[PDB]
Amino acid sequence: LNNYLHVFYYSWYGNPQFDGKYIHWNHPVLEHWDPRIAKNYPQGRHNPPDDIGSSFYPELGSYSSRDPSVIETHMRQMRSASIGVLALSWYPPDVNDENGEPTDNLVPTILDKAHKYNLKVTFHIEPYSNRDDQNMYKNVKYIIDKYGNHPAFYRYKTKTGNALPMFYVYDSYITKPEKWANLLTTSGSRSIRNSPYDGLFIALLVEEKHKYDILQSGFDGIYTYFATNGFTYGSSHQNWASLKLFCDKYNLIFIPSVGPGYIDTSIRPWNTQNTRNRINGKYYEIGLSAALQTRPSLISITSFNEWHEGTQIEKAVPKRTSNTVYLDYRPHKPGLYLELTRKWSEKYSKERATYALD
Ligand SMILES: OC[C@H]1O[C@H](O[C@H]2[C@@H](O)[C@H](O)[C@@H](CO)O[C@@H]2O)[C@@H](O)[C@@H](O)[C@@H]1O
Ligand SMILES: OC[C@H]1CNC[C@@H](O[C@H]2O[C@H](CO)[C@@H](O)[C@H](O)[C@H]2O)[C@@H]1O
Ligand SMILES: [Mg+2]
Repeated sequence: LNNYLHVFYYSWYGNPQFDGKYIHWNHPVLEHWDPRIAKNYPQGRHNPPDDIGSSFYPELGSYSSRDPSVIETHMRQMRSASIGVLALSWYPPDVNDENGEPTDNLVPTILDKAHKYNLKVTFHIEPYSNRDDQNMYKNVKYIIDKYGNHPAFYRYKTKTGNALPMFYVYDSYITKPEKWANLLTTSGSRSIRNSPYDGLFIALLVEEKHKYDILQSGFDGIYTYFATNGFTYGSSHQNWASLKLFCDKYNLIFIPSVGPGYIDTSIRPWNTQNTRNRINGKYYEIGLSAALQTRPSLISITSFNEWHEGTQIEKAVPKRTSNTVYLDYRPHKPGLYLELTRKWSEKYSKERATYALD
């Protein structure tokens, strides 16, 4: 199991049988900012189970994230891909993404199932409204006190035997560096540095200029998230050598994010510019290769199951309805991306063993 390979995981899917209604599968079409443009595209919520807010269709159907057999299947798949860690999309208790319901209540269950498969769970902190240094302090504390003693709680284990929580902070650039510095610098007014609540905070780099903001904020690392090559400076793998060099100079953990493709046009029909064909696994393999070449301390995978954005490596199956032919992994099997991950994970694991100065 490769503990240096992290995958972005989403627990926001629901169905009537487990949640009392569809959640996320019935995603609305997101309106373009200009309503003159939006009026020429589809509108309203998708209608599961045959019409979902994805360009692909899961082997598990319009599943519930809260179904314990679904969680087990997911853990099996990640273990068989040789992924050691899932980075769980997270909102604070009683808060949720704008298209979903609260998910913090499910964390204990996900931890238990992860433990069953020797997997670890870290946290991908989403941009909840009014997220700032004050409430991030409280949420970090909350996460560590509540889940920190679970044996599947992820900690980056240094060779020195220190073991630090990790937090990926999505769209961290929304909060000013002077606010972050309150939490993340040694002498910030509400610093968690050197407290029992210390950890490795990874910032999302979008634009090149964010490099500098990230230094000023006191983050420990950078990640790039987006699966589309060319969408941002960070998501373009031509720039990963430079980011790696920068991170090395400044003692930051570089975590490039690699994806198998992208397509979100079931929910963002205006966003065809960022669509990337999977090329029967070759897009993913080019990403994985480009990441391995930078000799990174960790690699992240976008994603296990962001089905709206078509970046999932979770098992997908052919499906045709009266008006839709879903995308799929034909001519390969539903486990294609799991197999390709296992291959590159073992390369990365063997190569990463020879990075060390000792
Ligand atoms: O606009 C489409 C775009 O939206 C989402 O990402 C948003 C935000 O979270 C990102 O930080 C910035 C990066 O420039 O872009 C958007 O504002 C994603 O769903 C993305 O894949 C999509 O293309
Ligand atoms: O986890 C980081 C990031 C990944 N992409 C989706 C982002 O959420 C946003 O878009 C989805 C649809 O793709 C919506 O369902 C969410 O409400 C919205 O916040 C997510 O933050
Ligand atoms: Mg060091």
